[PDB]
Amino acid sequence: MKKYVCTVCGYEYDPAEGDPDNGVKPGTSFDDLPADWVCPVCGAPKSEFEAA
Ligand SMILES: [Fe+3]
Repeated sequence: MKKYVCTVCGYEYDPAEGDPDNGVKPGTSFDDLPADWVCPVCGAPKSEFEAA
């Protein structure tokens, strides 16, 4: 349940919540996000998130 933060905009990916609108059910770890998933608030890539 390790949270990751977007270093572009500050959105925090929370595995307990997932990201339903992008096809990511609650409980999905950051490491298991789809290869094309991007920050839902700003569009930044996963390579620009850091552990938070
Ligand atoms: Fe972002």
